Amino acid sequence: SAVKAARYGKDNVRVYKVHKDEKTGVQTVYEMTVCVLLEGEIETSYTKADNSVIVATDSIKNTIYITAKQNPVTPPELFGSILGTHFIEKYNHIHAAHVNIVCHRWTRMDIDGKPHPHSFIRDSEEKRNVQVDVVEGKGIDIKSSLSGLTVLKSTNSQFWGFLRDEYTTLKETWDRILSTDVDATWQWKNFSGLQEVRSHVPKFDATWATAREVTLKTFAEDNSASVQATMYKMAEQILARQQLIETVEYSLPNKHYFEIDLSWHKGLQNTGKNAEVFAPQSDPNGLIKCTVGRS
Amino acid sequence: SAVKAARYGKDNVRVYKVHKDEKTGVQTVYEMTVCVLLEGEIETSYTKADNSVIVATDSIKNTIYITAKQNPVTPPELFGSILGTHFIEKYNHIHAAHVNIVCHRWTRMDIDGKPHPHSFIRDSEEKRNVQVDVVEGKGIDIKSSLSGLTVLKSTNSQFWGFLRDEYTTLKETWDRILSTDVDATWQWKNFSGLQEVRSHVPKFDATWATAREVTLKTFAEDNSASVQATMYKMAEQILARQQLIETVEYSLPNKHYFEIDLSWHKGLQNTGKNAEVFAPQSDPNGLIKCTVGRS
Amino acid sequence: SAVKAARYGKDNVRVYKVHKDEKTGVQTVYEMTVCVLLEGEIETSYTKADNSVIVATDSIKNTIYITAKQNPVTPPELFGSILGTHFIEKYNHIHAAHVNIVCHRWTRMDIDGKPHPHSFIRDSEEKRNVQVDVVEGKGIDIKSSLSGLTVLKSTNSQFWGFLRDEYTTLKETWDRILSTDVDATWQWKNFSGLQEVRSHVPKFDATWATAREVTLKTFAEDNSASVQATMYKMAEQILARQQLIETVEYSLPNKHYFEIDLSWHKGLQNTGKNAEVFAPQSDPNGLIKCTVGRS
Amino acid sequence: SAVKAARYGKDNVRVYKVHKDEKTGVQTVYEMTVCVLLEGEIETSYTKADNSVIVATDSIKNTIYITAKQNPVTPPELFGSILGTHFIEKYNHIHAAHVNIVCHRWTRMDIDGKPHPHSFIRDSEEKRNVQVDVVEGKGIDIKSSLSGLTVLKSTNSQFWGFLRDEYTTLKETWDRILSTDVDATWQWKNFSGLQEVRSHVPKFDATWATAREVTLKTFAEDNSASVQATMYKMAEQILARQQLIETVEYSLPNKHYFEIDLSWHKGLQNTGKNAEVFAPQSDPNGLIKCTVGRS
Ligand SMILES: O=c1[nH]c(=O)c2nn[nH]c2[nH]1
Ligand SMILES: O=c1[nH]c(=O)c2nn[nH]c2[nH]1
Ligand SMILES: O=c1[nH]c(=O)c2nn[nH]c2[nH]1
Ligand SMILES: O=c1[nH]c(=O)c2nn[nH]c2[nH]1
Ligand code: NA
Ligand code: NA
Ligand code: NA
Ligand code: NA
Repeated sequence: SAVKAARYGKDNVRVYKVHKDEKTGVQTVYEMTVCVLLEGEIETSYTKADNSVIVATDSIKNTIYITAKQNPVTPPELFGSILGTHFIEKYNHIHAAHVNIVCHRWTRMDIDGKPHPHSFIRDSEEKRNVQVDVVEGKGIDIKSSLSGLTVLKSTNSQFWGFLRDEYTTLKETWDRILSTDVDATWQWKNFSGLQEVRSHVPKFDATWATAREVTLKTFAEDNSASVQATMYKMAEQILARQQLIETVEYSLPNKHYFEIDLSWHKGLQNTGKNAEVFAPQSDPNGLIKCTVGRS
Repeated sequence: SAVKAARYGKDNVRVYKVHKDEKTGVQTVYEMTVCVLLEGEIETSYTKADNSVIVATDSIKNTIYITAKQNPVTPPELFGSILGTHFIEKYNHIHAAHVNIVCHRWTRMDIDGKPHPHSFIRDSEEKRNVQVDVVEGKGIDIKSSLSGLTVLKSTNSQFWGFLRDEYTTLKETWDRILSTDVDATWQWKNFSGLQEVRSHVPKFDATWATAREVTLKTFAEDNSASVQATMYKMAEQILARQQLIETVEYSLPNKHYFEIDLSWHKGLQNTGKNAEVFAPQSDPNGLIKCTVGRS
Repeated sequence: SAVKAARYGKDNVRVYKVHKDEKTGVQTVYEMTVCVLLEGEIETSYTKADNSVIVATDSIKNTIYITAKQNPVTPPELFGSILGTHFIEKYNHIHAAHVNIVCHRWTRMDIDGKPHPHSFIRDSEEKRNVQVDVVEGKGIDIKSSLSGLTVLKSTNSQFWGFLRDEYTTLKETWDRILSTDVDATWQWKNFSGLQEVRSHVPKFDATWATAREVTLKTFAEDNSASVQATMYKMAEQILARQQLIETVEYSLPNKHYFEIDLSWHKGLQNTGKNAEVFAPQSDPNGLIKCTVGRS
Repeated sequence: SAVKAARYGKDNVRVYKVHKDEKTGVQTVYEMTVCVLLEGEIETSYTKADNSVIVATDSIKNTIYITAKQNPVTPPELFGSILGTHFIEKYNHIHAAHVNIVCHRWTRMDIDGKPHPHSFIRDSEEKRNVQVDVVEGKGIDIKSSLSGLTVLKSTNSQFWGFLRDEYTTLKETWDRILSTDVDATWQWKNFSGLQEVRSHVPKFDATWATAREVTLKTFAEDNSASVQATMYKMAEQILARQQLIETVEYSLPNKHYFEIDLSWHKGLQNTGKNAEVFAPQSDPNGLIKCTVGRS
């Protein structure tokens, strides 16, 4: 037998950092969960019980805290690139670092219509994520994403003209509820190293904001022919607005809300144009994915 | 042996309702999860296999949908009271109904600075809940609550002057992070029946909004001596602003963020006044509760 | 305003303990999650910011570890009683301690048909729990429970003869699937203090085992007329077998498995006697509860 | 812009099937959660709102139930292959089907030392899974796995001789607790189609059982030098026992249990050889992975 692939590291490292503006008194908080996995010439730890090649996962944890202490933690694309680069430069036998970061929302509170200097609210479980792969000699590959954005529209969604055969019971519809949890990922062109990532720093926050805005606007405004058609329109616009993105991927559950026929009860009318009360379905769910790239 | 207490019903009934303004075209959605448990002269279903006394839990489910079709679902205090009253009036042998409702947030989207007619976002997992107990001959008892409101302040929290003995290792502090998930419940004076609940309908939304606002403002502005002291100030203000509330209960986890001593690494200073990077602790957590009533 | 009720303490304290038999080399592990909440003359911490009355929740955490170090942790009824008694005896102004313990399964592995000295498996998420309330001058009240025991029988369950009215659509049935997650609690007669709890130590494990066995046997063997009727038979037997129990409470979800009519597809027969494939329903669910005591 | 990749289908389809032996009266239940995603010439549904190419996800759901009605559902490797093959044969424009199945445990109850004909228990959340990719013209690729197997050993684990530098604080140890949740996947050689999968049917259950047994025995018996070294021994043995497996992958969290120094309290000794009470850590956790193949 032989080791074909191996990676190891520390997962679920929770980190909080505060920045204190000494002039204005304003404080800003960041909280993240970080995973770092390393690859390299480490096969002998598996095959010969040779621990000399192992950077202990506990040391990886320490490194994450030290790196957060000494560097900015935002945008997460930059922090992940610094962290990944550290490992491949520091350790001769480590040749790739894989860094995943999940950013948790801490939104500044408005009290009496003014922004509070040091109090925050978690407004929603929506996350901003990054995956950074730093590979010695092959640069830095960054995938950025948003996830956990849950939306619903109560009309202006249709689904008709699909294939009908002996397996089909679904009725065509010209008016339905559409609800989904949005997972959207944009993949950056490969960067040659940390200098290049630093040169593009302002684009990271701006592109996240654009991706979010395009998603929300398109969802709200599209008279949707299907999840497939609407998601394609989103990806198209993101690619048009940021030339440094190579691909955009969307993965969307279709969370069903079923009509409830109440006509058995005193002829109560609750279907089609008369539908007011629906039963949200926890499962099953449609799952629709697409990756869109440049011509 | 004897049946000392018994209740039964349907849990986790998900309900969505849409309202369509025909004039303006604006649509408004409500989504809830409902539980209804009944009590009454039902002992023989347990002791003698006498199903004749059982209103099937499936029928309870149907009733919830029918009641939602025929009545407003907001404020949830009113809907729960209508639903509970139904069971005790319809069935001679049922003498109490216990209705729990969890309201899920669907917040209207703003697209280009204007409110969208039919698109919504789940902004946070914060819930608005009610527990309504309708007891034949004893009226309607309503407890209203908010839960899942997660906040953090990065300074202006202290904790010193606590009991120190041979079990104590905790250092006194004059500056710490305070973070919690807020669960707050206000209990209404008993209502004589549905007419009285209807007469107070405008107070329900207003008091929820007041409870939320008082919680957020007090948390943000109090130079907190302890969780205990800050939560008491919240409850005091709510009771002052709504005379129809008898008690306010808060249950608050104290979610710890620990300093990380990095001095072992090149004398790096990250504690006390120099603390910038902290480790959020998933467990254990403080749990602090208080019920405040009138003198 | 006045403090009507208050309690505070530490939740989610995870504890592991190992016992090493020096003779045989056999090791036995216990893992628990513990919550301790205290009550007493602590109102001024809420109303006057007087921290002098507060035993810090961090000290409560330390106490749990120290108590585990110096005492047996099994049966959990004994450990909880020792822990609760500690607080009311040590601190003059603390008059009640509320201890909840959840015991996690670590079952000794059998390797090649022999019990391994030091390797364990988590066989199921079933828990054994205790709630111990130690109240100064009123003794020790103990509720013991099992929870998270999930069972299914594929036949020998019926449900017919229930009330039918204009809200009813459910068909009567003489053969259905019955599946539930069992939560069963037995409440001990009040104990005068720790000496009395110690005198009954062997009864705690034995009664847990009896409760489990009675639950499983009755579920498997009863030709069930309803969840109500079957659960009553369980509680009756437990009370008969242990005179020191005052009440038994069961809380049982009815997890529905629905027939799927496939007759629309080539006349495929999959209902009634021909039912083979079913759709488990995640929600809603029946919820049936009963508390049974002595005549 | 262009569609670079696309797949869509139905996730979280819960299925139960019962088999009734008419002779013996014995019933056997299977419960699974199924996901089917399709690929093919479906780009126009995204780019041109052309729904004519879409097999509705609701029809995919129907197909899963119909296929379960007409075929055995065990071993899951066979069921997944039948289900995937169906889609590529039935629909000319669909060229790949991706089927994921999670099998849930329903273990026959023993009542009074005999196997019950129709009552079952969920003994643990351990799952048996399959991923089947059926690609037109390229055969059937099957990955089988077990997951959610949680184990702990209280001694006979060591970790010393790892790299030490200015980032290292971890002490070497010759005796520690080792606990993990096992995720193990074995990948079968490519099969040419359903006939070939059918010819190997007996190997699927046998290899699952072997993988499980090897995992448990090796974990219990290895005087472990590291997670890396122990997991390699497991994978080596599985590959040796089943020639039709090409690779074995393990992904193992290292769930830490920390010593608690209690010496601050009356010189209490609870570290090194005197360690009895430990604090399980919910996070962070080590994560160690390896893929082992043939020389
Ligand atoms: O078994 C281990 N492997 C590792 O890589 C490691 N790192 N810290 N502790 C560890 N234990
Ligand atoms: O066992 C049951 N008890 C009930 O109360 C009920 N209601 N619907 N189905 C049911 N099954
Ligand atoms: O606000 C606090 N209240 C408490 O009771 C406590 N105990 N430890 N830390 C604490 N912080
Ligand atoms: O938008 C949709 N896309 C689909 O592929 C589908 N299938 N059923 N319903 C559907 N809705
Ligand atoms: Na390197
Ligand atoms: Na009545
Ligand atoms: Na006392
Ligand atoms: Na095909």
